[PDB]
Amino acid sequence: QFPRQCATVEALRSGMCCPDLSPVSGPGTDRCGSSSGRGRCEAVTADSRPHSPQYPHDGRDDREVWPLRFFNRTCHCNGNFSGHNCGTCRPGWRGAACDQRVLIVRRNLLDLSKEEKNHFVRALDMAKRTTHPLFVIATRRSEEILGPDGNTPQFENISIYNYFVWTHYYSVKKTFLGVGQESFGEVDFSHEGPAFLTWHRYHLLRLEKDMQEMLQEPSFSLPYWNFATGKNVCDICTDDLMGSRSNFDSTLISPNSVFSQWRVVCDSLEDYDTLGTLCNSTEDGPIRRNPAGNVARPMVQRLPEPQDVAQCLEVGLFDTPPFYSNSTNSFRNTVEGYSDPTGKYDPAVRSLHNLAHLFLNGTGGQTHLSPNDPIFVLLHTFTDAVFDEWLRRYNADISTFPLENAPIGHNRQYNMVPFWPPVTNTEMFVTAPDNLGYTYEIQWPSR
Ligand SMILES: *[C@@H]1O[C@H](CO[C@@H]2O[C@@H](C)[C@@H](O)[C@@H](O)[C@@H]2O)[C@@H](O[C@@H]2O[C@H](CO)[C@@H](O[C@@H]3O[C@H](CO[C@H]4O[C@H](CO)[C@@H](O)[C@H](O)[C@@H]4O)[C@@H](O)[C@H](O[C@H]4O[C@H](CO)[C@@H](O)[C@H](O)[C@@H]4O)[C@@H]3O)[C@H](O)[C@H]2NC(C)=O)[C@H](O)[C@H]1NC(C)=O
Ligand SMILES: *[C@@H]1O[C@H](CO)[C@@H](O[C@@H]2O[C@H](CO)[C@@H](O)[C@H](O)[C@H]2NC(C)=O)[C@H](O)[C@H]1NC(C)=O
Ligand SMILES: *[C@@H]1O[C@H](CO)[C@@H](O[C@@H]2O[C@H](CO)[C@@H](O)[C@H](O)[C@H]2NC(C)=O)[C@H](O)[C@H]1NC(C)=O
Ligand SMILES: *[C@@H]1O[C@H](CO)[C@@H](O)[C@H](O)[C@H]1NC(C)=O
Ligand SMILES: N[C@@H](Cc1ccc(O)cc1O)C(=O)O
Ligand SMILES: [Zn+2]
Ligand SMILES: [Zn+2]
Ligand SMILES: [Zn+2]
Ligand SMILES: [Zn+2]
Repeated sequence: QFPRQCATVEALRSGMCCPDLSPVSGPGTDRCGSSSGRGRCEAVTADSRPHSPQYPHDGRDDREVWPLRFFNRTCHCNGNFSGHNCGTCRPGWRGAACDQRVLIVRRNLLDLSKEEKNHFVRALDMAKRTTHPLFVIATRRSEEILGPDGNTPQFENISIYNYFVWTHYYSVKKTFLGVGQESFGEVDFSHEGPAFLTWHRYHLLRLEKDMQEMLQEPSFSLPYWNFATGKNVCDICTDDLMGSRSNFDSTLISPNSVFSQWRVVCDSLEDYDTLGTLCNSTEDGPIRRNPAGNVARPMVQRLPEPQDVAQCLEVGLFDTPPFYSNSTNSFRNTVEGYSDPTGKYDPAVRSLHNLAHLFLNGTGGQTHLSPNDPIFVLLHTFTDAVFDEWLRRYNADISTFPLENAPIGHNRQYNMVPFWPPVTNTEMFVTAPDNLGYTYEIQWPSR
């Protein structure tokens, strides 16, 4: 989750993650591109405000007041610069001066030409096989991060797409208990609470940027899946897109799709929750997908209706107390899918984003594994298009987004876990076209 440069004994010892940009005069002489004016090494801001109660709750979780368990100094960039060392630009800008506005367009995957479709799944496949040039992922919790001999950082290289999967797993994993310790309350830094929409927003942005980097195609954009069709099939589960059903195993992907070759990460909950370890970069086993195949829950075998999208955009409050999966008249809880499309919570309703996950009846539905099915990307670009439309209709009314007593990870000014450099929910609560340099090509149901 940290730059390779910072995953060292010395940098953890200093508490400082401020890598050089262009260290012409030797190591440490252009931290954060300070010698060119691009940024400065400064103290991290981290939300201190209180969260909703948990019984029991030790507070030993390395995700509290993120990222303070590891670093308390990052790069703060000036102007429209950013990046872990301020070597790149804020979203929406390009150039060595970061002064050319760029605007990329995210579109319906089904609206793409045959050429762009092939470019997408090949780009996706590439990002699955290519080492992240920048981030490395911890395989051990903080108290063991430096190894048995105390001089060996427990960090692994990981692929671009697997990093996208890893960050999501880390945000939802259970707090370790240990030996003799009671069952700690279950927590979720990226779902069941207001930060769900902004966490996943940044999640996508980080993948888009990493893939534009990988391809050296600055305008590359992630497309989206309109799952609000009422359909009983998955209309992008074809061999020229996300993969059709295997004729040999009806829960596998057709061997004629590259995605049948993908192998998953983070599928060892039993190992982690007992050995005390974290998901690592070693893959094991294929994607399972079985659209409309959940015969035990008939509600989970059709997709959301088109009016479900239009109706949830009528919920005027962004979120409501207790800012959880049981909130009512909360647009966040509606689009996430624990309340019905009108606003009304019911513990039996599964709608919209949650409905779309369960529909797949496979790897795409398990909360710790779901990004391993690449349909995740396009399910979430769609979800984010709904978020972006809400932000527009209601001028980004951030007021009902709680500053405190939200579930842990979800306070308005929390640094979304485990993204780097630190980045608060507030920074994602903006219309995308003007403030984040992307927009959606989408028409909304007009009822
Ligand atoms: C920002 O981070 C700085 C770096 O700290 C690391 O990174 C952060 C993010 C965390 O991961 C942190 O745990 C990492 O260590 C941080 O500076 C560091 O602050 C710590 C905590 O105070 C310092 O450790 C303490 O040092 C004192 C005094 O130094 C003694 O040096 C020798 C060595 O033994 C002694 O013989 C002398 O008596 C010196 O006086 C120790 O008294 C103290 O030990 C006691 O406390 C610890 C827990 O803190 C217990 O385990 C012990 O048993 C003792 O009860 C600490 O070890 C550390 O030196 C310091 N490092 C540097 C490089 O400055 C900084 O404070 C953070 N800034 C902010 C604003 O929060
Ligand atoms: C996919 O759906 C199937 C069938 O709808 C699920 O397996 C059933 O789960 C129920 C409830 O837990 C069990 O009592 C049944 O024994 C299971 N049926 C069969 C035929 O095995 C399955 O868990 C779903 N998988 C995912 C990943 O969503
Ligand atoms: C939503 O779920 C929360 C969290 O479980 C519920 O809060 C509980 O409330 C009861 C009585 O009000 C307390 O005894 C529990 O200790 C609470 N749990 C926690 C974790 O704090 C709440 O009841 C639900 N809210 C609604 C509106 O139904
Ligand atoms: C990680 O990758 C970089 C380049 O991508 C390489 O220089 C380095 O040796 C790799 N690190 C490890 C720990 O294998
Ligand atoms: N766990 C949610 C749905 C869900 C949400 C997020 C996810 O990654 C996977 C999921 O399956 C439910 O059953 O209502
Ligand atoms: Zn706490
Ligand atoms: Zn600054
Ligand atoms: Zn998620
Ligand atoms: Zn999701």
